[PDB]
Amino acid sequence: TLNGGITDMLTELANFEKNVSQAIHKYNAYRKAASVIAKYPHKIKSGAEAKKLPGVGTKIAEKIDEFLATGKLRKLEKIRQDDTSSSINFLTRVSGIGPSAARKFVDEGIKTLEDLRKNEDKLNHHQRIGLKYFGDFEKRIPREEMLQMQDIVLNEVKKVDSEYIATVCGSFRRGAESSGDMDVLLTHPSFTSESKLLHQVVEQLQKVHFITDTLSKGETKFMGVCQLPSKEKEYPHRRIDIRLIPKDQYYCGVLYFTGSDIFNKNMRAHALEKGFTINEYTIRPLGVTGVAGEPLPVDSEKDIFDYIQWKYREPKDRSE
DNA sequence: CCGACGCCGCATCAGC
DNA sequence: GCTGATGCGG
DNA sequence: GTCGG
Ligand code: NA
Repeated sequence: TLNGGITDMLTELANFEKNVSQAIHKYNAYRKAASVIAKYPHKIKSGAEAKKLPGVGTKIAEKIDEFLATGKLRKLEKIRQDDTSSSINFLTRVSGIGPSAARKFVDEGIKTLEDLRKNEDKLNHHQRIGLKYFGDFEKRIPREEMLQMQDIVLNEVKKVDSEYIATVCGSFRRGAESSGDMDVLLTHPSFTSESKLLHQVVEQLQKVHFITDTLSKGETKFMGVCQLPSKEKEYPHRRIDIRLIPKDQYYCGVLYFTGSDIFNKNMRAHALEKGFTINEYTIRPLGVTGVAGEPLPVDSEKDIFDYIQWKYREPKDRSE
């Protein structure tokens, strides 16, 4: 892209803030700067030019000046070569190893996947699965495979109980040509906010050998691993989440987990101006002093659009 | 100057 | 044994 | 690190 040197620099800085410095708000600051620069339709000539963008401040402008003048950043060159920092940063690519775990491992001399393989007893269940599928989890999922995955999920859900409703959300629902994982939202008329269901669906997908491993599982959220059946070479293992949501909150949930994140904030902003508060679960009216009323009945995504006097937006048009 | 920056389900640890 | 905190993912 | 009350 037009400013890929800069945006790669900022993303690498973001990762070290999150994984080594444990400074999550600086991680997000660098990511926001990388995003606003990525959308800038000109090749940046100076830090001052970039500082005019929201999310780029004095320090990032200085780094851009150093990068444009010299082609590198001294601080990033240094931490790249740092054995301890580079190893901590790397180990967080294992699902289940966060900044805390990565630091503890490197402190005791465990720095590579091979060290992890030699030290299984030090890994919890999630981390063992993350190590097992390290390469597969970093591959993207082509839309054609997402469609084949959706076929299986919708068929098996309906087989368990034809009154379930299931919706694959995420960027797939907005029409993306590839995905990072699969996000399934599930509800059933017997399950309301006022009124088992998840277990039966997980069990059925395990019985037909679609779900292969479980990272976590409770009464309303499943996180695990699945794999399309092989004809041929085998398909990569993929991350799949399944969320059970009360029926009266289902379409707020589908809206939220379809996104995009940008579209979500724009819709929430607009709802506020019309006197409503929308979150993942509900839409509620706000009184004249800002007191939220009871959740309003929502029986489709369009009900939410109708409340705030927006024309219905198709998922494919929810990029912003 | 200084606090916000999203929040929650699940696994697991720290502590009683 | 239970309760609450933390880590983690997203 | 950046923004803004
Ligand atoms: Na700044």
